[PDB]
Amino acid sequence: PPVKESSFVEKMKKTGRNIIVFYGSQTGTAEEFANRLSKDAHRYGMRGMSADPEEYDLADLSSLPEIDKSLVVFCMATYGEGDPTDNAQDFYDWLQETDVDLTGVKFAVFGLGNKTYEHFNAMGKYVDQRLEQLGAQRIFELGLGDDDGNLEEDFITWREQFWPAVCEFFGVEASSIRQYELVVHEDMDVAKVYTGEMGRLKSYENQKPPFDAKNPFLAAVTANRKLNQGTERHLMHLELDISDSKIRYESGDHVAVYPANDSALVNQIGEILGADLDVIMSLNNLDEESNKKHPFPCPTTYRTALTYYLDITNPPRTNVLYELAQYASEPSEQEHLHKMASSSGEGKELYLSWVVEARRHILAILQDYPSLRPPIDHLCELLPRLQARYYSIASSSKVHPNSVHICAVAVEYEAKSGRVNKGVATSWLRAKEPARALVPMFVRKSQFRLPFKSTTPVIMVGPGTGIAPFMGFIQERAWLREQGKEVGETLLYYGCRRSDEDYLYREELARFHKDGALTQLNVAFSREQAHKVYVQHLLKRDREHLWKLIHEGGAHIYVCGDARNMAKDVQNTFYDIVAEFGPMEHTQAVDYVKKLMTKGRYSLDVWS
Ligand SMILES: Cc1cc2nc3c(=O)[nH]c(=O)nc-3n(C[C@H](O)[C@H](O)[C@H](O)COP(=O)(O)OP(=O)(O)OC[C@H]3O[C@@H](n4cnc5c(N)ncnc54)[C@H](O)[C@@H]3O)c2cc1C
Ligand SMILES: NC(=O)c1ccc[n+]([C@@H]2O[C@H](COP(=O)([O-])OP(=O)(O)OC[C@H]3O[C@@H](n4cnc5c(N)ncnc54)[C@H](OP(=O)(O)O)[C@@H]3O)[C@@H](O)[C@H]2O)c1
Ligand SMILES: Cc1cc2nc3c(=O)[nH]c(=O)nc-3n(C[C@H](O)[C@H](O)[C@H](O)COP(=O)(O)O)c2cc1C
Repeated sequence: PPVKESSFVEKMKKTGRNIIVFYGSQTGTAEEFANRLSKDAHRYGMRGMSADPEEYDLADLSSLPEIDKSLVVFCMATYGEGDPTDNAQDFYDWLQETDVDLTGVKFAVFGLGNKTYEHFNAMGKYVDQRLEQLGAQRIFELGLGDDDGNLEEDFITWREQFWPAVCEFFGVEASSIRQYELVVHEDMDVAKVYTGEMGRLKSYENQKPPFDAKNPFLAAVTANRKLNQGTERHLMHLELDISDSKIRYESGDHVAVYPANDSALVNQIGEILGADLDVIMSLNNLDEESNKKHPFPCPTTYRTALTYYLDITNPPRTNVLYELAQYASEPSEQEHLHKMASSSGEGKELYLSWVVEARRHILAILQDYPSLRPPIDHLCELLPRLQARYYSIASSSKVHPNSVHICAVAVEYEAKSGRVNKGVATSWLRAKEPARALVPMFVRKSQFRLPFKSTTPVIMVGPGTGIAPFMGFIQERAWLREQGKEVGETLLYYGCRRSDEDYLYREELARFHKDGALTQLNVAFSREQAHKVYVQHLLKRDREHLWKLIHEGGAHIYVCGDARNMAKDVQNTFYDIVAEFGPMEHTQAVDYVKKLMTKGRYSLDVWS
């Protein structure tokens, strides 16, 4: 589909670069690591560039040996269920079918994954193994970053041993540099000043299909209601009008949205830095050759950049703090910031507890290290991009073809840093009033789907907000019964804390149950009694019937929600069911369930 760029090898020859770092990223982490590695090259006398594999034809890897002392690095994150990130899907398909000989190619791979997921770092492992099979030579061990511990630390550790290994192999030997230049614009046509749009200038005001990540559709918020009964937390239900957008979706899909940071937080960053956020400007790449002309849409004001384009709420990465150290006039403070990039020792410890664990955002660090007064433009060049957030569409297109429903809990907690942290997208979404309140969005097709046959039994497990996609599933299955179709059993295993505090969609669910769309509404109230009652407890309670639906009914199992503990607990209970009724040994029940996943009968929509 995408028109590829001309050979990245030729571009390297023209720009005197010998190292190219590709990033397979869904949410920007692999992208940032790749930019860092690429920039590191310069410190070791080499010259590098980072690149998006989706924009090039990786077959040109076979020409890479034409450049002396050349090397290619892949920072690859895994996504979905042991799948490539969207921007790496093309590269992935090529690796599987090509037969190209990579003799002479030198490579290294750093994988980004999460040990709590079924297939840990599947993509990274695949690319690393495949390049070798194709004939290339590994110049450094595969990196296995784990987002469940601390991914940043894994990268640091890996990066520390990578460069020395690269220098050693090519016999090469080992000062703050800016990637962009500030150009302040005096009196310009507002008609050419970005105000928050993501792609084509003025694309938010002048909407034109097709709509997607690059060209989001600004959907009107037709409804935004509180879902939970109690006041402990704030759970919400929003309905986005996608009429006339020509966007198509199915239950199980995700809808992404581009939020705006908290304006007040943006005002304080400017204030504490003594900068005018209303200045119109551009940050242009000092490398007039790169396709990346700006770190974000330019020209624009800092206010706009800090509001729609930059992430100012997550814990700054170590390289960011490292580059800011130069701006801290107080020695001890400059020392602390500088040591955040350590692979061990008290500097690493301080980074892990004072920045990560305490969840200190950029503003917090500015306040707690008062001698740190970085210029606003450099900071903007260092902050990562503000990512879209995904939400499991909570409606069926068979019933609501022109509306996309969202079920989310607002994020707001007391951090160890002493302040209250707000979730960017949920705080933004929560404040949208139906009145128009517009939400930039797009739909990403998923593989979470109802069975094709209406008669196939369905087993849905989704505690808390994990119920989201199932509301769509249920509406659709109820729709099929109404349409005169023959629908098999539909069981919902939901869980909340108290039926009078956070029982989401209580009225809607009662209805579906009553009318027969829901064969069974099994709800685990985790806090109404002294002991915990979870969804897996209900599954174990119904083990005999569930086995029957699975073994003889060809039922489809779906799990949605917390991927950290809930998914595994639920999965283990399924192991116990299969093990007991097969019967078989645990190890065989585990195989059994894993095959259900390959056969498309055990799907997951788990979050982290
Ligand atoms: C595929 C997919 C589907 C999803 N579906 C939904 C869904 O349907 N409904 C839903 O509600 N969510 C779902 N999400 C999560 C959603 O995408 C957002 O991550 C979530 O809404 C938070 O976004 P935010 O901008 O409000 O918070 P952010 O500003 O992005 O902050 C998120 C971070 O805050 C930190 N944090 C949260 N609570 C605490 C705490 N109490 N203590 C310390 N740190 C904490 C964590 O690091 C968390 O990653 C989904 C995520 C994925 C990936
Ligand atoms: N954006 C998100 O929605 C998002 C993102 C990432 C992770 N998560 C995680 O998903 C989980 C649920 O969050 P939520 O806000 O949707 O609702 P929640 O109220 O935090 O949890 C929903 C229900 O799940 C129960 N539960 C807790 N641990 C369980 C487990 N080990 N196995 C089965 N059930 C368990 C909870 O009981 P108790 O609370 O009484 O133990 C509660 O009854 C949390 O761990 C949350 O951090 C959510
Ligand atoms: C919906 C979703 C699915 C994921 N699936 C996997 C997976 O199968 N295996 C794995 O190792 N990590 C998985 N992860 C974790 C990511 O690989 C990890 O968080 C990575 O740092 C994200 O990088 P990015 O920001 O560069 O895309 C998943 C994360 C999300 C949000």
